[PDB]
Amino acid sequence: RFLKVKNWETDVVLTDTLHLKSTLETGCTEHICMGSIMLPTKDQLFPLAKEFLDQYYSSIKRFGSKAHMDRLEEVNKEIESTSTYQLKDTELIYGAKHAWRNASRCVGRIQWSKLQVFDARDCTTAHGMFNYICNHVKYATNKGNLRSAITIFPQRTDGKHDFRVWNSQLIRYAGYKQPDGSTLGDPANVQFTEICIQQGWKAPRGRFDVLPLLLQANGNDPELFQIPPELVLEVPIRHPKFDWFKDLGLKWYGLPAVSNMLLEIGGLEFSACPFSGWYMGTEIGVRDYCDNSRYNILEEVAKKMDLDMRKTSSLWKDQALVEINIAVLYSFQSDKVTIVDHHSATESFIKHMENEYRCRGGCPADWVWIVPPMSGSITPVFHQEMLNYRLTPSFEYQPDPWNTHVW
Amino acid sequence: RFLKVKNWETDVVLTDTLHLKSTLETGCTEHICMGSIMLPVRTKDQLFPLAKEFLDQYYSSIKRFGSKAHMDRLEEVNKEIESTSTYQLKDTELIYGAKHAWRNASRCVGRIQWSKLQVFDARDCTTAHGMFNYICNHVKYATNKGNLRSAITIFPQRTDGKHDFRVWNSQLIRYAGYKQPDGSTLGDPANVQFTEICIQQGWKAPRGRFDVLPLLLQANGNDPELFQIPPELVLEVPIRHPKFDWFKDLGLKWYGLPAVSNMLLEIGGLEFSACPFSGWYMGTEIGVRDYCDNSRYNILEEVAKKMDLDMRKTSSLWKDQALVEINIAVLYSFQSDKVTIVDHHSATESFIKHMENEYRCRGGCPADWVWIVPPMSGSITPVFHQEMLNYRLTPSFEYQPDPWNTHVWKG
Ligand code: HEM
Ligand code: HEM
Ligand SMILES: Cc1cc(N)nc(CCc2cc(F)cc(CCCN(C)C)c2F)c1
Ligand SMILES: Cc1cc(N)nc(CCc2cc(F)cc(CCCN(C)C)c2F)c1
Ligand SMILES: C[C@H](O)[C@H](O)[C@H]1CNc2nc(N)[nH]c(=O)c2N1
Ligand SMILES: C[C@H](O)[C@H](O)[C@H]1CNc2nc(N)[nH]c(=O)c2N1
Ligand SMILES: [Zn+2]
Repeated sequence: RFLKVKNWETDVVLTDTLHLKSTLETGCTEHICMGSIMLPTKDQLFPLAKEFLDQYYSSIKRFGSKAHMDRLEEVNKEIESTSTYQLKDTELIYGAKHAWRNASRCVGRIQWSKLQVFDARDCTTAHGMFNYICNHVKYATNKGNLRSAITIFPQRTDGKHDFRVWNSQLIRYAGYKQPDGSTLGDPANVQFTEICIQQGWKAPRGRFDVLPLLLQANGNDPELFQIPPELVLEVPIRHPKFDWFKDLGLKWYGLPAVSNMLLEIGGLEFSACPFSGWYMGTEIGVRDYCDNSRYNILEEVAKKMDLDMRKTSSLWKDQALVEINIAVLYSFQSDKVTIVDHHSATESFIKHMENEYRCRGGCPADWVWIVPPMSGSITPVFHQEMLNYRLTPSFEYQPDPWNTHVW
Repeated sequence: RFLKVKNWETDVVLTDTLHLKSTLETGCTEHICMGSIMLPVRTKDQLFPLAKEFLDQYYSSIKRFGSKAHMDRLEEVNKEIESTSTYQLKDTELIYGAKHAWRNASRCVGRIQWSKLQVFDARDCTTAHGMFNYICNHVKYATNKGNLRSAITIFPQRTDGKHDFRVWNSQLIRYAGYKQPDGSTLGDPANVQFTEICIQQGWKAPRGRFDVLPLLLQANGNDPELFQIPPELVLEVPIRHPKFDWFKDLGLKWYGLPAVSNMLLEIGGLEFSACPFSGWYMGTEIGVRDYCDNSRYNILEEVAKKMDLDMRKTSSLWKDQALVEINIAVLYSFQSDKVTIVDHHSATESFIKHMENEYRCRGGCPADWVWIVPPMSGSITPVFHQEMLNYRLTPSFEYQPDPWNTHVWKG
């Protein structure tokens, strides 16, 4: 019940007791582990508020204080009358930073306490939403010296008045299918690129066309807005050694900014809460460029390197994969845009685990997602046992709006 | 109840009913996932239900469920248990059991081969010397001059856990590891503890970097005894690189036959505590883990040096670069010497095909994603994108504690 996790590269053992404050469910049982499955009212709301407020006031060392019981009473009262309640700004910031702290799949959480929270709960319209998101983007980008941020739009009420950003990220390239066969641009975004045109977008039909924002306020029809190009920092991808690399015409955007998740604090649901930080190198080079259901450029890069592509045992895919990722990091670093390589980030996370066990009693972690998609075992997280459990406040997935909107 | 797994690269979706025939626990609960944790004397009482479950399965596979042969075998096993407190497996049942234990190994990516296992019944064995002979014939047969064949040799089952057969080596063939007084390690750092045991048991250690360890064999619960595998039976491959002539000068070699010998085979409630098994290598087992783990030979540095790489900042990905060439070299050497080996792209693709076939003909295929995904280039292999259900079927291979921690010494 006071569990241990071993690191097998160093024999360091940590005792996890934070897990006993777990709440939500894992999807697993004693008969079946689902650790690799991608996606498993007034009476319920007050215990949720209490749990949150109790830990908020513990963190500020006012557990069982006048201000504690008074806030408990105050929120209790507001729930009894309004059937919801509003977070004090301080609680909003704590709840947001801790939803990140608890993101068991995020390798970048050593930064968790430095999150910039932008309270957009006064927002009423998609134009307003657009204004906030432009401000988010410019602040986060910071001329390439990226800064973590989240912008929190009004909380759900009756599910009919939801605020949603329909894009999965604030900044993504469009996906166009071809009359002759495959796909131009980003295949992952092909359907969304439809719903943009199919909602009135005029596509440049290029390969790296920044998608427009599709913002939904108070449950209304969503609206298209183009992010000012001067706010969208991009890096052209070149190699420090192969001058033919530039001719592939590759570039990526500097700001990863997840916009389609749901943030839960003390029972309240924030359906629009775009958050952002900075890329780990492999997200772009391994996944964005080389996944088969993505830009899948491996075949062409290896040809340009004149590698024996006839048998898998030459490991030509592996060789190319390493070059592509050397180039991504090389390009971001050259243009002074923040980026972290997977060796540095996983090492940082080990340090961060150390600290969370030491000052919090544990750190929920999803090995299937922490371990980078290349060179796994030469990173320290590979040999690190992790315990996965759902703490709250949290980010959670939510249905794609086009399936849901009472249109 | 039915359960669905999806492949996020191809949208193929599969329906698992086989998890319904699941027994032993996972370690997980609805509130904790232990999916990445490495490690998650039996009476007449619980034994016959375990036997009956196994015999039921066995007779279903041969399409004789409820037959007179089936019913008489149950009755015979039942009476043998109450009479003798255990029972013996027929040859046919032992073969089925071992094949299905492999088939059920949810961490094994090589399971497409599961039905082709060569089973060696060593249940008539009684002494360590007899164990040595059986193991020598396993190594000769499985090796096959480089054209490797999968095999398992099954020694007598446990009785009161005071008379266990155990192979004390973790693998039949493994290199020695020596801790030096200066703190560095000569040879394989994984094998230092076992090497000391051998040295203390009387092994004359050549104290080289690639010394094949002696077999340390325990029969019927007696003290273990040392034996040297004849060197002409140990097939080895010198590691060279197809473009880098300096690679041969690193002096590296590896043995050809991976043969796991410290696990426990469970069949119908019987426990076979010595059951060495062997197949052939995936290239990354040697090139990524054996050479490049920090707690192993750790040749990344010296390969990086000789390649002349920017070793100053990790964001040059010099480690990744060196790792790929080392794995190119392992595959190249083994193919050049016509020793069976599989690269990780080939093996993951085969597993996916195996896995789908298992869903269609069996209703599922338990799989441990954490272990199935290769330790390099994970996402460019198809298992990365494969959702997988993990659960425990029997027959099974289980871990067991190292015998030197439990054995009671005679003298
Ligand atoms: C600052 C540097 C950051 C780095 C390097 C980083 C890195 C990563 C990586 C590699 C993943 C795996 C997802 C994938 O591969 O598609 C991930 C997931 C995630 N990140 Fe972080 N991230 C950072 C910042 C943030 C911030 C600021 C937040 C929120 C405040 C956040 C929340 C999450 C969540 C919730 C997930 C997992 C969502 C899920 O369950 O799918 N991250 N991150
Ligand atoms: C024939 C080709 C085979 C290949 C390519 C192969 C490959 C692998 C690999 C790469 C692992 C991961 C273990 C690690 O990386 O440390 C593994 C695990 C395993 N393999 Fe296979 N294997 C093969 C044959 C066999 C055979 C013949 C058996 C038994 C009859 C077997 C039983 C197992 C078991 C029980 C595990 C579980 C390991 C554990 O839980 O620690 N394998 N295999
Ligand atoms: C803030 C941030 C930092 C970073 N460095 N990187 C990312 C992108 C990784 C990511 C984070 C996340 F929270 C959700 C998704 C959606 C994918 C879910 N799966 C179904 C594919 C993501 F891609 C986000
Ligand atoms: C039959 C076989 C084929 C293959 N191609 N490769 C191997 C070696 C991989 C392996 C398989 C196994 F069943 C147990 C261990 C010991 C590791 C135990 N850990 C807990 C430290 C292994 F290394 C075995
Ligand atoms: C902590 C973690 O479970 C441990 O390092 C595991 C991870 N996955 C693995 N996968 C394989 N194939 N082999 C291993 O030794 C391991 N080790
Ligand atoms: C099937 C499996 O769950 C799926 O491929 C997961 C595996 N691990 C991952 N890890 C990261 N970081 N990102 C991902 O999208 C995934 N996908
Ligand atoms: Zn689990």
